[PDB]
Amino acid sequence: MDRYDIAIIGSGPAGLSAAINAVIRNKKVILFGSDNLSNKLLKAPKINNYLGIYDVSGKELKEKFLEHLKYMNIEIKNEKVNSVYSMGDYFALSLNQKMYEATSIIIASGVEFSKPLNGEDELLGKGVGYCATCDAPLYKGKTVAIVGYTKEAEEEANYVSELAGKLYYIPMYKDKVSLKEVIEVVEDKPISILGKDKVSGLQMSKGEINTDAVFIIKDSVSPGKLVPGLLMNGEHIAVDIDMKTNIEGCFAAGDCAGRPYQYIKSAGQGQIAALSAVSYIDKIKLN
Amino acid sequence: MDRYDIAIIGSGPAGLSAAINAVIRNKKVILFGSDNLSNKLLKAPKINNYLGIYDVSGKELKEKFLEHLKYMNIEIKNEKVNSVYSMGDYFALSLNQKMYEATSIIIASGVEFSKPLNGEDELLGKGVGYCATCDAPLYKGKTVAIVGYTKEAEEEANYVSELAGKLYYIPMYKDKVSLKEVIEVVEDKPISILGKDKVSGLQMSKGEINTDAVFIIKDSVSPGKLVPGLLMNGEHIAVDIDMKTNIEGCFAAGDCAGRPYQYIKSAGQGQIAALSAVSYIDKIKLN
Ligand SMILES: Cc1cc2nc3c(=O)[nH]c(=O)nc-3n(C[C@H](O)[C@H](O)[C@H](O)COP(=O)(O)OP(=O)(O)OC[C@H]3O[C@@H](n4cnc5c(N)ncnc54)[C@H](O)[C@@H]3O)c2cc1C
Ligand SMILES: Cc1cc2nc3c(=O)[nH]c(=O)nc-3n(C[C@H](O)[C@H](O)[C@H](O)COP(=O)(O)OP(=O)(O)OC[C@H]3O[C@@H](n4cnc5c(N)ncnc54)[C@H](O)[C@@H]3O)c2cc1C
Repeated sequence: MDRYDIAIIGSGPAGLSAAINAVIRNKKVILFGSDNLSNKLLKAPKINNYLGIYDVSGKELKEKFLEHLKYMNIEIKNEKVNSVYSMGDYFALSLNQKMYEATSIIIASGVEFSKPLNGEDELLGKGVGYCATCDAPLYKGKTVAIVGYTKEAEEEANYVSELAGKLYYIPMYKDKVSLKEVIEVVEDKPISILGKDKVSGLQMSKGEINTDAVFIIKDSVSPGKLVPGLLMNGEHIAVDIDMKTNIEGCFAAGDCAGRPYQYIKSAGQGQIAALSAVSYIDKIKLN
Repeated sequence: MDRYDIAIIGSGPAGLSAAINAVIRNKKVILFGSDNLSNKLLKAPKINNYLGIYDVSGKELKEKFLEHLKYMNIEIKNEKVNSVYSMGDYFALSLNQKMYEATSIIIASGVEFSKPLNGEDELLGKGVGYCATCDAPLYKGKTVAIVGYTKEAEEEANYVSELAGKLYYIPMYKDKVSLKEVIEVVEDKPISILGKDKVSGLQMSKGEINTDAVFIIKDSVSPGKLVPGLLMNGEHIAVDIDMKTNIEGCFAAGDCAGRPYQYIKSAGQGQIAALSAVSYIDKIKLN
C-alpha cells in the first residue's frame, strides 16, 4: 500500500551514493542490500583511488560508508529483491513472501565474475532457484544441493539442512567452510544441472549427484533477469549519460552499468541515477 | 621535448580523481590548475552528499583532497592553459610563454555560470584577453580595464597596475575589493566591448569608458574555445559513457561534461576519463 519514491537495489557505493543523494532531496527511499554493504569492499587490502579517503582497507572504507549512512539516518533493508515488474506508473518489487511498490527504481546490483552453468536458464523455476531460503519450504525432506559462490551461502545451507533430508554443498571458493557436520561437502566443479521436466541431479566433473533441487547462491543476479524487459549491452545494462535505461523510471549505476569497475565511478553514477530519479518523480506528479 | 602521457586541465574533483587514478596506473601526468583546487569547493558551507566524508565544509573537503594528492606525490602546476591543438599523435598545450606536450588530454575545467558579453568573441585577440598577466606586456602605459569574475583577478589587477597607465577594475561580485588605491574601481555592469579594428572602450550600463584593452578574468574558459574542434552539446562537452569526446585521445569529466553539477559525479567521471586515457595510451604504443 505505502509507496516509496525510489527503490534502490544494491548497497555498494553506487546504491549508497544514490540513497544519500535521494534523501538529501526529500524523497522517500528504500535501500535493499547487505549490512556488510558489498563483499568486494570487504575483500580489498589497500585503496588509494577514492578521492579524499586514502591508505584505507576495504573494511575501513566500508566503515566510513556505514557511518555516513547512519548520520543520514538511512536504513538498509537486508532482503534480496527477486524480481521487478512495471505496473504502469510504478514498479512492483517482489521478495520472499513480501512485495514493495516504488515510483522509480535504481539498479545498483554490481556484477558477477562467474558465468552460469548449463541448465540454469532452462531449469530455473523447475528445481533451480537463486534464494534457498525462499525455496527451502519446497522440496522439504527431499535431496538438495547448494552451489555457494559466496560465504553467506554457508549460512543458508546450515538452515536448509534442518528441513531437507540430505544436503550437499558445493563451495566455489577455497576458504574452508563452516557447516553442520551432516552436510555433505562436495569439492568438485559443477558442470550442468540435469533433468527434463524438473531438475533430476547435478552433474560434476568427477561424477553425478541425484538431487531434487539445485540452489545457486551469488551476491547478485543478472539485471536482465531481475527486471525482464531491461535492455542489456552484453554483460551490462545499457545506459545513457544520465544513467537512464530503456525503461522509463528505471535507472542504473555502478559495475552493473559497465566498465571500469571502481568505487568512486560507482558512487558518481549512483548520484547521477538518484538525481535523474528525482527529476522523473517530479515530472510524473505534474502530469 | 619531454612528453607527458596525460595532461589534465583542471584541479577540481574531476581533475584530481583523474590524476590519482592515472598515477596509480604508472602514467606520467601533468595536472594544471589552482593550489586552492576550486573556488566552488571553497564556497560550500556543509556537504553531506560525498559518500564517505560527511558533515564537512568545502574548505575541510578541499584539505582532505590536498592531503590525498600529497600522499600520492602529485603536484599541481599553477599555470593556466590557454589553448590545446592536436599535432598528430600528441597534443600541444600553450601557456603564457610556455608549451607542454602530452599524448592524451583530460578536460576537467568546470563550467562558468556567467555568459560572455557582446563583443568578447569578435574582439578576442584584438584588445580582449582572458589572461591579463600574459597580455600585460602589450598595451604598457596604455589604458586597461579588467572585468573580474573571481577574487584572484584582484591580484592580477594589482600587478597590471604597475605597467599600465590608468587601470579600471570592474568587480562582478559583491565582496569588497583589496586593490591598490590608484586603480579605479567601477561598480557598474559591463554590457559590451567597443571597437571595430581593435577594442576602443568598454560600454557599461551607466556610461562608457575609453580603453585600449579589456581583460576578462574567470575561473575557466569555454572548452570549445580552449580546444578548437571539440564538439559541444550546448554548454557542455559531448561525451560518451567512457568520457570520450569527438577528438581521439581527448577525454572530459566533471561539470564541463554535463549536469548534475556535483563533486562525486565529477570524481567518478575523472576516474573514467583517466582509465580511458590509459587504455588509449597503451593502444597507441602497440600500433
Ligand atoms: C579484490 C578487489 C579489490 C578491489 N579494489 C578496488 C580499489 O582499490 N579501488 C576501486 O576503485 N575499486 C576496487 N574494486 C572494484 C570495486 O569493488 C567495485 O567497482 C565496486 O564495489 C562496485 O560497486 P557497486 O556499488 O557497483 O556494486 P557492489 O560493490 O557489487 O555492491 C552491490 C551490492 O548489492 C547487493 N545486491 C545485488 N543484487 C541484489 C538484489 N537483487 N537484492 C539485494 N541486494 C543485492 C550485492 O550483494 C552487493 O552487496 C575491487 C574489487 C575487488 C574484487
Ligand atoms: C556554493 C556551491 C555549493 C556547492 N555545494 C555542493 C555540494 O554540497 N555537493 C556537491 O556535490 N556539489 C556542490 N557544488 C557543485 C560542485 O562544486 C561542482 O559540481 C564541482 O566542483 C565540479 O568540479 P569539477 O572538477 O568539474 O570543476 P571545478 O570544481 O570547477 O574545478 C575546476 C578547476 O580547474 C580550473 N581550470 C579551469 N580551466 C582551466 C585552465 N584552462 N587551466 C588551468 N586551470 C583551469 C578552475 O579554475 C578550477 O579551479 C556546489 C557548488 C557551489 C557553487
